[PDB]
Amino acid sequence: AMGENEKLINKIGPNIEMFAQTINTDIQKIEPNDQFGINKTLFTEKKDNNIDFMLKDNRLRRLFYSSLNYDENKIKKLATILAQTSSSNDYHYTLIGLIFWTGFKIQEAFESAVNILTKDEQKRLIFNFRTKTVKEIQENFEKLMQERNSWIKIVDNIIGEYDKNTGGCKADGKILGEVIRVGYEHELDSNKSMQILNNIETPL
Repeated sequence: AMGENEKLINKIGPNIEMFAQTINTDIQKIEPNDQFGINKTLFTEKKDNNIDFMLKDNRLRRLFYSSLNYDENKIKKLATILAQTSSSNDYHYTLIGLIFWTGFKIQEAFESAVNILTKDEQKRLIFNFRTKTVKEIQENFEKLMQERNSWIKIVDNIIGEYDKNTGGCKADGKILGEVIRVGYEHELDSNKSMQILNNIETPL
């Protein structure tokens, strides 16, 4: 029981320590005055609740940045792409909001798992839990990591469509909104990360 539990925890222990260090670093970073383009001069206030949350809350912005490994070039590029979108019915504002929400909620759920799985809690799992339960928690943490990386890949791919001028989207923000919607809206779903986190939290 104890021997098997230790092996499972060792699959994720080193990674959790590294993530905890990198999350701390990110929290300490000073945000540029222009917020990487995520500001009210490029995104109209009072159009979408999630856009508004991003405009109002530096903590949510920091979560969003960390969801993309604080890759400043990638963040800026996505922000400038999203700022070009348009639509006849303001649907694009909902989609922009969905993108922001998806990033900060996945990162938030991920950070909650890292924060819960302290070295003390890892020790508690090895000593006190059935191996079936430890394996489930360990595999769930890895699933949460994958959700995070699939999100990063969605963003890479959206940027990819813009770079490729898919459907002529470089020259037309309405087409851009539709390309992003058709290509990626179905894939944007932070609820899965929330479910995985719940499955980690419950046994604990």
